[PDB]
Amino acid sequence: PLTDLNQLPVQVSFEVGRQILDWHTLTSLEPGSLIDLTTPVDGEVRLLANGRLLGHGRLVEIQGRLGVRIERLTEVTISLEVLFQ
Amino acid sequence: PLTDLNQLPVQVSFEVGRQILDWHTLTSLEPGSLIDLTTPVDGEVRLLANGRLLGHGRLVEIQGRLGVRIERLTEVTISLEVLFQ
Repeated sequence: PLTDLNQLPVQVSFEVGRQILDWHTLTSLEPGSLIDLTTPVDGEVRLLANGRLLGHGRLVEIQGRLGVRIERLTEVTISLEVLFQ
Repeated sequence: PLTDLNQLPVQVSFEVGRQILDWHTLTSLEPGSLIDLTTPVDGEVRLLANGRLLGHGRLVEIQGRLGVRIERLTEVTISLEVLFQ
């Protein structure tokens, strides 16, 4: 139990791409296959929390480490499961 | 009028970086905020098929464009829907 619920861990994804693939395409994927996202290398990023949209950001590079700069945020209702002592 | 199930669409998404921010961190987010994704500039990409983990890959930059090179595929049950005629 957390004395402070603000410490609660939220699952957050950074989505760099989305594509509709048909079963045949999926099925012919293998280690080594290259998927072209077709979008810029300093690309848009959707921030998701539990699969739901939180805002948008832009990939940036910092000393060989990848990061994201937040550009906009949106309001959204996050579900949390909390353990009572 | 889909009569070949091998052509059924699947929504694939590509995700990079950590999957956990606490609430202090999410509530402090604003435009301009920077987030370290806890991965190198290449780094882990997760492939999701309709939101379920389908495999893992690496971000690559092919000719100024973002791509994903597949490294591994995981077994998973995908839910599809067809209109019978």
